[PDB]
Amino acid sequence: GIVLFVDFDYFYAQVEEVLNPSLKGKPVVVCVFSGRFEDSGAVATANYEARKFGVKAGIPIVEAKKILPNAVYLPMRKEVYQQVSSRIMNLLREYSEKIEIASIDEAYLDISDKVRDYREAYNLGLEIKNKILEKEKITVTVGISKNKVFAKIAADMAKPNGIKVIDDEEVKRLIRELDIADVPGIGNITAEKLKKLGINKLVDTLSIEFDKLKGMIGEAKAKYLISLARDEYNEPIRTRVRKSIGRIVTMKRNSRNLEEIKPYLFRAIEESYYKLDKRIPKAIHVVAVTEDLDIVSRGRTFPHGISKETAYSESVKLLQKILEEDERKIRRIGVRFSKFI
DNA sequence: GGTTGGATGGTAG
DNA sequence: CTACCATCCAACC
Ligand SMILES: [Ca+2]
Ligand SMILES: [Ca+2]
Repeated sequence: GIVLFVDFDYFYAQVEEVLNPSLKGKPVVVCVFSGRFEDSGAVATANYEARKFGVKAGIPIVEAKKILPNAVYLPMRKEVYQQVSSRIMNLLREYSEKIEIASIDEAYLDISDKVRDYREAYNLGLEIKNKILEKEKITVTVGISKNKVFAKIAADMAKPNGIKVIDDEEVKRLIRELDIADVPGIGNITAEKLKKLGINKLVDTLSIEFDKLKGMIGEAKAKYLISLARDEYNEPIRTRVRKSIGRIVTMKRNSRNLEEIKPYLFRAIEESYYKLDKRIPKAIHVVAVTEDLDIVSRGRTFPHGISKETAYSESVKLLQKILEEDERKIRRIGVRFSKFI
């Protein structure tokens, strides 16, 4: 009946500002340095000082630095970030046990058991915001509404250190006036594909045939946006189990030579097993990105869990199969584990 | 309809 | 960039 969603503001860039106060009120850019050349890699997150001028997540470093020399570029630290994140989800757990952790910086709380209306929800939302800022020193945004999507949207509306309630009549005006672009779970690839055809707002999805929408953007997205445009979305705050853990690393030059790829592949296995942590996958996949960024996978499922040395030995054979089947040089190599027990 | 195989495609931090 | 998931096109119990 009532959902409370929490989103950590510019999370990666914020931990850095808290750990290292020499940085605040300044542009701060968290990067992934691929490993190849100088500036090799992409922006992973950026504070709002860096974002006003187009330095945002996804873009390359050599484009961020030409759009802003100036700023503070920082190697990513997912361990450090994950530490803080685990602690914050633990606080949130005490306000309600029904919690959907959707990612390192997002969570959904169903509070239809703890409050009576939205007014009691807003009070609780400020309270959670205040405890987090006191214990961790992190500003967060809270969205409140009737289903998950509208709680997230409300947070998207309030973003930098904000709180927002989207009640019932506001939900209805949003269906007619909200762009498809601003819908959680709908990226710029889908938005602009629909944009071409005049599908601009959420209500427009109810003006088009289902197979026409399906044949354009696929199954889930078609039913998803249709539910929402009618107001028939209210799926439960379900727990999230990771389906797969894998690592990919970039070589310093393209190679079709078995013995030269091996060191990188083995370095992926080590870090991947690190991440599994007491989990035991029944299945494994090797991923190679070739010369012209083309993706090739071979994997294998087992009637038992895979030991660390079995992976070494099996991953070598899956890399062989790729090399006999594809005559192109490989540029990045990695492994994926799934079908846990 | 279920498992398992492999392919680009998409969303997000 | 990296991480993780989805979509689809396939064989076959
Ligand atoms: Ca987020
Ligand atoms: Ca299928």
